[PDB]
Amino acid sequence: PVDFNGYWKMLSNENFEEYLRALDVNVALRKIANLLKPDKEIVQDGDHMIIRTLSTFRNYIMDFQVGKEFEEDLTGIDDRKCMTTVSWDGDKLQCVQKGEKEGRGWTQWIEGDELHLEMRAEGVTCKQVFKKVH
Repeated sequence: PVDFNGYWKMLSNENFEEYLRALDVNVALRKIANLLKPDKEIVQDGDHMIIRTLSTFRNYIMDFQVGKEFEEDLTGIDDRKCMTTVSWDGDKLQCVQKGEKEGRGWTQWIEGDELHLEMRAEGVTCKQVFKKVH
């Protein structure tokens, strides 16, 4: 298999400031948030997946369940609740952030050694290419 379990370093980061502006978060958040770049790390035992991100600035840790509906509560980032479903179309991953907005949701996929993810929010598609450093 492809076993998502990996170490993904951040190479790029596009339209990330407008993405925070689009989600209407605070100015102090965007001041600190830009100069930073979090290193992602994926862990998956089987039908349980834990998405670990490690920054000394507010740990962004998420847990998930594949094929089973997910719910989420945020109080530090654009404090919204959405209904999210993580599934496997084929050999990729997708998430439908079912809530407000016209364009909410992320798209995942693997291009061998690099991720080609896309993140939208109110119509602003930002992208972040990572480099699997396994």
